[PDB]
Amino acid sequence: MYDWFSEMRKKDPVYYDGNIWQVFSYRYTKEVLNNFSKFSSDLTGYHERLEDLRNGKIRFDIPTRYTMLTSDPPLHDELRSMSADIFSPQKLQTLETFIRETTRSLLDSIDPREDDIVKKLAVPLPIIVISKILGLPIEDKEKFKEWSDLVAFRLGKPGEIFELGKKYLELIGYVKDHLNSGTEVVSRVVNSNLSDIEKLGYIILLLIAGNETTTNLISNSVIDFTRFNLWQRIREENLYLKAIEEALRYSPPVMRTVRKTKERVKLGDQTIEEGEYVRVWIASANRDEEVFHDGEKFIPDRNPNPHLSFGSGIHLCLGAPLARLEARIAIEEFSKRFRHIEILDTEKVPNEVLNGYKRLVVRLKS
Ligand code: HEM
Repeated sequence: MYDWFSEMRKKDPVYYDGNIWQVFSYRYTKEVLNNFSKFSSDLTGYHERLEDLRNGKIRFDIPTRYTMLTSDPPLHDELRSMSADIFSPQKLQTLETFIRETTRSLLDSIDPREDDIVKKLAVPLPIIVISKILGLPIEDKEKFKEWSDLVAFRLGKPGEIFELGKKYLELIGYVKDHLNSGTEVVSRVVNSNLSDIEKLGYIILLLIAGNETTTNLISNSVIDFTRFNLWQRIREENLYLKAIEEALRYSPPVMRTVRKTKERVKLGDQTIEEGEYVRVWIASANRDEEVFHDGEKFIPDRNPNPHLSFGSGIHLCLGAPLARLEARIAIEEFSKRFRHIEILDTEKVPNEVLNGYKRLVVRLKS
């Protein structure tokens, strides 16, 4: 739908279609994403229940409604600072050796004759790495796989309530059982003024926030380098870092994100009222020609590359450096093992927000 995007960016960068507002240009989406005083992330009524939550008035509730993701400062900033260092420079750099062997190990499990990279590499890598970060038994890998579907970017769909209940029951249970059998991060959360529901939420967020998204990054990366025949150039010129940033821009794992108007506001020429939902098209902004020259083309050594795939502002993705660090090592290690890659079959994930693949069958030449 990138062609429509380009038409909207030129005619109605800030457009209203009846029920919701939609922003298509880099300029305005960055604005919406950065300006929290006017465009809020309090979509689950977290701020309205913070007292009854920290007072005990509220006993049970879906924990995912109360995380740094659905909050505005100061609350947002209080929550984020508890773990804002676990995904740091020196910090993650120490997970490097672990990430390499892990992918190296996963690579060993592939059958070049024919195989699915999504299932054998793209799916497991992030899960195994986050389990290690959180201190959870890598043996419950499969469980984490199914709960990953609960990620916040995914909207509803008919007759799915029973399955979700089953997932939530087990998810919440699993997390309760391991609250004191965790790392420094979980410890910090467990020993905060936060409520029980909030602590559960926190852990679940850190747990499933980057599984499906990072998996999509790796898959999209393989598809793009392959279809544009960039593998040799990338190994030869060593463009992994930049090439991954271009993949993030061209094939964004999260196509859009939402905000709610905290009050009346004027975005560009439009005056969005108070309480209206504003859809921010990340995929569109990323092809903005004013900002990105030759944006429709995949330029592997683009630089700089100020894309908005990890968002912008105070909510800029907490695990971005991890995500980057993970994709880069997988791609490096992948490009070293197989000599040529043949794309045999593909099944795209059927979601409007999450952009990625369900299956990716390839024949590799060692
Ligand atoms: C390529 C992979 C990923 C992409 C494209 C992605 C994208 C995003 C985007 C678009 C946001 C901003 C949401 C908004 O502003 O409304 C976000 C938030 C967040 N992401 Fe990621 N993400 C990825 C991987 C990860 C990883 C590996 C983790 C690690 C646990 C993670 C943890 C989070 C958290 C905790 C937030 C909330 C930050 C806050 O509200 O302060 N993400 N992500």
